[PDB]
Amino acid sequence: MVAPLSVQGNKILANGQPASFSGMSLFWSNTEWGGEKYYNAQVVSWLKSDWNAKLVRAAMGVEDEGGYLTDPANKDRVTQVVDAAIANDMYVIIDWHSHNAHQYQSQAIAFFQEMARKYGANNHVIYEIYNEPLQVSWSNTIKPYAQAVIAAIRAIDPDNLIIVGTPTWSQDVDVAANDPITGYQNIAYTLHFYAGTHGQYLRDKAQTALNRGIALFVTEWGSVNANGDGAVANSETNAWVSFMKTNHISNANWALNDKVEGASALVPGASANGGWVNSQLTASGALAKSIISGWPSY
Repeated sequence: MVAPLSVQGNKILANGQPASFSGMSLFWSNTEWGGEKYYNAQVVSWLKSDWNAKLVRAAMGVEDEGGYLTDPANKDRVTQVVDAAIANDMYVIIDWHSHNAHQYQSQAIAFFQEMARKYGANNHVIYEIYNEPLQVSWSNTIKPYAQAVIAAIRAIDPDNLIIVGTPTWSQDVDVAANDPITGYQNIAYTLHFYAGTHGQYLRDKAQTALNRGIALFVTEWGSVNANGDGAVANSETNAWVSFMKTNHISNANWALNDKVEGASALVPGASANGGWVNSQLTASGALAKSIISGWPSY
């Protein structure tokens, strides 16, 4: 049984102590976007057995073409991954993979209510309600949306973590920390980085947020450039890894996918059902597996 997770100040706790978990993000769930083939039980069990992953993220597209708003089959793919995470005793992040979620509050509420009713009794579930807000106000745009969605989840699932996206593609955790979400337990805040583009400047905003007493979760990170492509930046990735290990920050690498781009963990044609030998991982994938499998035990 995975531990129920909670927040106290800047820490996510398991069994009364800071704990952190490392794994992979799936790519966009969207129909015809390629990554959908990896949303299955075999992939989830392989990530556990071969990568020693403790976490998987289901990245459910929303207003993007082929996403949940126009194609509900996206949610069936999410369900497959959630069921498989629970069966494999892995945490699972249910991600509303939107850039504009404040426009779709009632849809988000209805979706997270269903997810909470069905899955809320499990320790495994982590709700991520707003992937990557753009250059929009924390106080006036994101936080009202978050308050409403959190109220709806908490009425059903009083405990399990809810992770809230932050301004500028989930960079401005320092801004969120000056106006945190109150009145509900076990709320944390999203930080996203790509080590080819982001370094100490972004680490400093993260440190500021931590010092101001909010907890961070890296629901998405890449070893490559911020556009999802380019060379693996080994040195800067190791810097980010140390930062996350020091501060007990959970992390999901982008992405378990076979598209030709730097962020893909897999070569094109890597099997939809797992079993990948090392020579079928990309430089990004091999580094991701190394970080995940070497993540602290707790």
